[PDB]
Amino acid sequence: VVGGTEAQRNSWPSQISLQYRSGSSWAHTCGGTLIRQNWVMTAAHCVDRELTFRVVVGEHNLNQNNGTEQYVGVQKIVVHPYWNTDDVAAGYDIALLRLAQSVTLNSYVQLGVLPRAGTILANNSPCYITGWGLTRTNGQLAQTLQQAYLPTVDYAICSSSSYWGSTVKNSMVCAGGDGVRSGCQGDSGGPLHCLVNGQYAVHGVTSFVSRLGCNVTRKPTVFTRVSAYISWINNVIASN
Ligand SMILES: [Ca+2]
Repeated sequence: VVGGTEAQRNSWPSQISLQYRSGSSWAHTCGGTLIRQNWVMTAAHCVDRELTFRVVVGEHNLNQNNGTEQYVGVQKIVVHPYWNTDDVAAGYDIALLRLAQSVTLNSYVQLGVLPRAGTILANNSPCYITGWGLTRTNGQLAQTLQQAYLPTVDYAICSSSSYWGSTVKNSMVCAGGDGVRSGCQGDSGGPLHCLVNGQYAVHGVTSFVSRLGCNVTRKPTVFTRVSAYISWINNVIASN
């Protein structure tokens, strides 16, 4: 997250870190949202590589013992069947991970609340992106979980020519674009939390930014629109 502030430890308890085994250690690669005690919602593109993955819940600082973490292997990966790795702009950047064990809920570990199916946010709705991704374009991952206030940019504006044009689909949510604050590599798969009727819900799964850089004016961060996938999500969890 570029232009973020450090999140309080208990603000976003559905945020997870998706990590892959790298030698004798584990490397953060993406965010995710805990949606059942044994299912995480993330981005399809985060799990294209043939890696060994684990999820960490109750995580705050990737580089130090927080006293709150639970580490769990990934037992099954269900990518949206329409996803195509060579075409992020087509959409469908969403995947569910069934965890090998059910995690224990507490102040640091809670299920993310999802929007009702089809819900579209009005332009300029208040949302926060969270994650441990790069804190600058071509920078380094965050140690501590970061948040950045990224108001939505509606489909009409976002798909206009000076924004993302044809690249953005109505199955996506755009947010930010101010040239200062944005997601960045390593935030993919994580939540966009938006305040609606007094309650935060996870409206986006972080998907992409500009090839030109993370924080680029009129290139808001782009997210898979969670509310486009409620039936798909329910179908997967019920069949698995
Ligand atoms: Ca930690």
